Amino acid sequence: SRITKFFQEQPLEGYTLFSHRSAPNGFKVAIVLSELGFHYNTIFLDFNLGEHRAPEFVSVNPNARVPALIDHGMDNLSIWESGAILLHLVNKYYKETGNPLLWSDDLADQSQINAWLFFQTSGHAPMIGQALHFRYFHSQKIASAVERYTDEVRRVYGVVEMALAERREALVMDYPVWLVGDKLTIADLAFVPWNNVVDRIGINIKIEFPEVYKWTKHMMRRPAVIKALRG
Amino acid sequence: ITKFFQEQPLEGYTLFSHRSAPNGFKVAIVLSELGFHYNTIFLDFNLGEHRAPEFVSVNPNARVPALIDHGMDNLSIWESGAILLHLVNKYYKETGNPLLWSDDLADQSQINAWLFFQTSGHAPMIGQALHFRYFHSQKIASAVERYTDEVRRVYGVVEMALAERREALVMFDYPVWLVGDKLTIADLAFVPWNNVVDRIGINIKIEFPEVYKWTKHMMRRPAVIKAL
Ligand SMILES: N[C@@H](CCC(=O)N[C@@H](CSCc1ccc([N+](=O)[O-])cc1)C(=O)NCC(=O)O)C(=O)O
Ligand SMILES: N[C@@H](CCC(=O)N[C@@H](CSCc1ccc([N+](=O)[O-])cc1)C(=O)NCC(=O)O)C(=O)O
Repeated sequence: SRITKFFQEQPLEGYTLFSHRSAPNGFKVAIVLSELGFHYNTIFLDFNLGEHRAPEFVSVNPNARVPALIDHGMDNLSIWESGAILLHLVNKYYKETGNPLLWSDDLADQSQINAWLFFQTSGHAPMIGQALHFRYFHSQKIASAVERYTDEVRRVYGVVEMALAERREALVMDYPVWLVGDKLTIADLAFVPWNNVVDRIGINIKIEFPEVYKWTKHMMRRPAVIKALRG
Repeated sequence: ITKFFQEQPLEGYTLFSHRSAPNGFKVAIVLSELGFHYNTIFLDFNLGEHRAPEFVSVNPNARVPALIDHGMDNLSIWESGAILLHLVNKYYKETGNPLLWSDDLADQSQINAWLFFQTSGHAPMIGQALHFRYFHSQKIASAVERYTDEVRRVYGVVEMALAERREALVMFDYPVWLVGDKLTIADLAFVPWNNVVDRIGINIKIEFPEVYKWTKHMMRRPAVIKAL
């Protein structure tokens, strides 16, 4: 019913973010939302109560997962999939102000930003999730599965590390380094919520990925980021 | 390979893929539908070409597909999702026609939603399902069930979306699409993977009728046939 009444009286403006206090993809969206100055409220869904199975929610997000965002100012447009939401945001912020904050107005740069973005949503997140699953939630213990995904997650972090190290190397010919166009974009941010959980599968970023550590730290010091991870 | 790079083309595209990568063919399909002239370089994992230095420069993730937009000073683009967004975007900027795309930000977010859904929730699960059924060191039914079920849940979502679309259309043999009653990279991104799920015991024809029709319409497209 909680979800019901809300869809009975939705704000004519602003944004509503459906998330979960455990969903990194949710906090990922909160961060961007916060960095762009977008005012919004969060509705943490109780999966225990099966609220994510509520008809009103499946309408918003047919995949019945989080995050899902509602752009009220746009006739209550519903955007699901964190990657889709990030793009909708940087695009909307750009057409409105003329400044491609956390984005780019150059086609080539966007292709670069998207690459890291899809890589994060397609190869980073799913893997951390499969690792966590066998390590902690499977119906039985399967060391080989845990090792498969743990390795993979290490492999993907190696690509990011190597990339960051490469960017640093280039500028030499603890200064902050970024994935695309020497500027903070949604590319860098997408990884932040996750970097904070991989410890749970035995990965020690600070130690095994020095570049990723500095990187995450620079981002962890931004007001908007802190605000999001607290809300 | 090494040669190719020092003797790279001035215009067009070069698609690095693999005979078994649905991801790669997804790009070829879009490349074709958009009329972009391109050549494909199939990497044999045997010789470990995808591990080679020059390729990693194109794709740090050392995976296929990767794409070189020669007209843009050999711009390197990796991750099938990003490559698709790059193509529709470039096509639109050049002709002022959102083919397989859209000029409405609302429609774009929906297309992007289905696109991310396909690349982050469809392909990864199919791939895991394949691994545990055919290539894992040990045979484990629980792992296989985990992924086959999830893939079946994903299709259900799509099947439902399409069914709701057919529902509306009827107010009756016509094609139905995910977004804007028009074919887009959102519909196309599932095509190659659709033709692969049978390898994990899923019969689309019987289990997902609307997905069967939908797939059929795309499979009958000439641009699609060629690419494949
Ligand atoms: N591709 C979608 C994936 C969304 C997704 O995986 N959502 C998960 C939460 S993030 C996965 C996750 C949850 C918790 C942790 N953790 O460390 O505690 C890590 C990852 C969910 O809704 N789960 C509810 C359910 O199905 O029951 C996107 O990026 O938006
Ligand atoms: N998120 C990336 C994922 C790319 C990816 O997974 N690439 C795979 C090939 S498609 C994976 C695949 C192969 C075969 C089937 N099949 O059904 O036969 C399905 C999927 C690769 O390069 N693999 C190198 C390797 O083998 O190490 C993207 O969307 O582009």
